[PDB]
Amino acid sequence: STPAAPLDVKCLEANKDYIIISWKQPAVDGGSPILGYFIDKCEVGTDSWSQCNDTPVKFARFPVTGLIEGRSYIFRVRAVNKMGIGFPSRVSEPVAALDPA
Repeated sequence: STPAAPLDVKCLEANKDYIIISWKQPAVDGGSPILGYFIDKCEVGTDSWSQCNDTPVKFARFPVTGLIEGRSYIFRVRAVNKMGIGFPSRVSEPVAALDPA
């Protein structure tokens, strides 16, 4: 079948121009090897989800761009294989687009 949801979506680094996020791979691939992942972002006061990357990324890190300085976002990740796209991960903690210090 399709894969399981990825786990533990965390923020590695936050900046006003980009936010780097990571995740762990789902506990079940459903019989087919995983082909990649799709990352989605959402502004905290809104319910608008948008896909961040055009093609699936193979590994556990991704830099998100297209942000507005000062706004906060939450993120989710979806795994995919030849059978299809699985359920998304649990949403991450909110992260603000601001330079450190």
